[PDB]
This record gives sequence, structure tokens and C-alpha cells, in this order.
Amino acid sequence: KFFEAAAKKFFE
Repeated sequence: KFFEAAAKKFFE
């Protein structure tokens, strides 16, 4: 299989 996960969070 192939699996990819990306998460991004930004707070002022």
C-alpha cells in the first residue's frame, strides 16, 4: 500500500 498524512496548524 501507500499512505500519506499531513497536518498543519497556525495560531496568532
